[PDB]
Amino acid sequence: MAFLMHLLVCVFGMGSWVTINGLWVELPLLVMELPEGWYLPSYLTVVIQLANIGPLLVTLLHHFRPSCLSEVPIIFTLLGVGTVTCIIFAFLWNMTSWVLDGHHSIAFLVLTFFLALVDCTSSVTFLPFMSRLPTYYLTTFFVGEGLSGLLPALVALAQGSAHFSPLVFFLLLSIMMACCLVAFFVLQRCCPAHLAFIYTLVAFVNALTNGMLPSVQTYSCLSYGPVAYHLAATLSIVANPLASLVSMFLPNRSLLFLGVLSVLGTCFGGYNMAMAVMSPCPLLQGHWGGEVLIVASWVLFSGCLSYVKVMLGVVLRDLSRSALLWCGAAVQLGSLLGALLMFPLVNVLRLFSSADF
Ligand SMILES: Cc1cc2nc3c(=O)[nH]c(=O)nc-3n(C[C@H](O)[C@H](O)[C@H](O)CO)c2cc1C
Repeated sequence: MAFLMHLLVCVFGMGSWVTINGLWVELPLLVMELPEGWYLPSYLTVVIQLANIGPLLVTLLHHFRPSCLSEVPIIFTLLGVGTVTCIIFAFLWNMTSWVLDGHHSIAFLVLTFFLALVDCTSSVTFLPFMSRLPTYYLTTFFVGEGLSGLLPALVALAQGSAHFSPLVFFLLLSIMMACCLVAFFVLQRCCPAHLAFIYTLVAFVNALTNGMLPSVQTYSCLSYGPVAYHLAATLSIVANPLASLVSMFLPNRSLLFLGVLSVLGTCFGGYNMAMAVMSPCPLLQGHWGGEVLIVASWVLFSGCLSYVKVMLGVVLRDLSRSALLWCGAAVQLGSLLGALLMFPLVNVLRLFSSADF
């Protein structure tokens, strides 16, 4: 039974980022009933990226006293905390407290901090678990990783703003996390600059697609109405798996081609930001072609950058494994820098404008 190992490894690597993805795909309904509104992603990004205090601490504790380190209790802790945090988030998302002379969503923020801590720690505690398993089972891990975002997107596309309250969606999230919990129980029972270029490009691309452009998605997309934001978020989440699949069938390791596709994706990202900086009325506002243009632009941006990410990953993996470690390091540093750079632009100076429907 080598292939049952592959199915388990897929469904186990799937849950590595499924809670944050479910949250961000349900977000087109969580806004508009909370006090924050269009500012919420701007915090939700900096919070998720400050939650990188997790992997730093796990590495510190691995370096200080590796003897006490035990991996399976760590991962069971992570998965159980994920499940309970989802069951709680089902009930405590819309609760609002009166603090600091104003309404604020403290429960939402701290529970997002906990979910982001769990998923950020999974990133660094899930790879050295596959080092002891067979090497022939290492790839279907990546299939599960890629498809981490497909099923919440499909539940949302059946939901469709509603059809059923976010409570049932979050309970489904809890059930999926419970299934990942069950599955994990069985696994243990010339010039030097040529490399620096790839690290810098991964940092840049992840800063663009994790911290910067997600931080202003409301101003960019929601101006065309609710359905524009609905489809844009859901299909931008579906478009990363299929980008990975097309990468797996038709791969290219040449640096120039991946760089040029990066430039094309960055031009699409500039078009994504240019409409945000022009709310409440961007070009072709309240027009048929406008919504399809913005949805297609988000889909193409996300796809052409996810493909580049996966192919840089294949290059790095065929070089060595310290490559993958530093890949994770650069991904996290770039995401952090992007969120920190876009925070004082959006929030203090208030360059971006809101709208009424
Ligand atoms: C707001 C947000 C931030 C994310 N940040 C990261 C991240 O820092 N690192 C990561 O690997 N995936 C991140 N992801 C998820 C990533 O786009 C997708 O789940 C990939 O499947 C990750 O392997 C993030 C997703 C969202 C919605």
